[PDB]
Amino acid sequence: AKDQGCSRTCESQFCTIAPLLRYGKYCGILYSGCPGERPCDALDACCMVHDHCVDTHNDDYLNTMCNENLLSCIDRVSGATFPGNKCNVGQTASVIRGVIETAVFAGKILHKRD
Ligand SMILES: CCCCCCCC(=O)O
Ligand SMILES: [Ca+2]
Repeated sequence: AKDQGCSRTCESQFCTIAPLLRYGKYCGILYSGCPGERPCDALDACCMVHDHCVDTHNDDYLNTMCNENLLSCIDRVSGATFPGNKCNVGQTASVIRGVIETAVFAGKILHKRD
């Protein structure tokens, strides 16, 4: 279904462990918000856009637009975070940023071949 297997809660788990990170309703691998769910802060909103971008490009998590847009978004994150956020915004963003940089390169390499 569409409204099953998704988050409606602002999480802040494994803040610095990339494969297990869950932040807001959207930030994390194979972790996303239910349709219509407002993101929890600016960083969560960046992830919301990214998750849908991948979804609408044949689940291509190496789509370079999706990933480059995420980096742009991450770099411009500001304002209040959600109450009860056990993570550090800047720290978590840097962890996401590191992984996405690698995704951008991986995407570029595989598309320079085709
Ligand atoms: C730190 C792992 C990277 C998480 C995937 C990118 C953010 C998202 O849109 O969920
Ligand atoms: Ca996600």
